[PDB]
Amino acid sequence: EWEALEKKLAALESKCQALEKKLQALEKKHEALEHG
Amino acid sequence: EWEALEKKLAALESKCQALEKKLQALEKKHEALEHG
Amino acid sequence: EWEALEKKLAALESKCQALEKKLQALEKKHEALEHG
Ligand SMILES: [Cl-]
Ligand SMILES: [Pb+2]
Ligand SMILES: [Zn+2]
Ligand SMILES: [Zn+2]
Ligand SMILES: [Zn+2]
Ligand SMILES: [Zn+2]
Repeated sequence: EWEALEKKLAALESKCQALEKKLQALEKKHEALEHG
Repeated sequence: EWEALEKKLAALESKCQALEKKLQALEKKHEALEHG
Repeated sequence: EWEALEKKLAALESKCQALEKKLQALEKKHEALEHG
């Protein structure tokens, strides 16, 4: 019920955090390509 | 109410899944550039 | 309670929107590299 949504929401935040890290690593690759 | 959050949460998961796929395709492009 | 999840969900959507924009800018960089 109320905690089932809490569990789903915590899981989604965790997945979004992991995607953000992968996106930051891609941004860093372009910075390395642009300054070298 | 309770199902309105359920609907919002299902929509967000669907959008995050679609972003993940686009991020995987970008990662694959860098792998292809790095090994060719 | 009910509005605490609403607040968390609105915050997450806002973070996902900002990641989507950064992902679109990365896609645009590859398009510029592929046609120039
Ligand atoms: Cl990229
Ligand atoms: Pb996301
Ligand atoms: Zn890239
Ligand atoms: Zn730079
Ligand atoms: Zn490799
Ligand atoms: Zn193109």
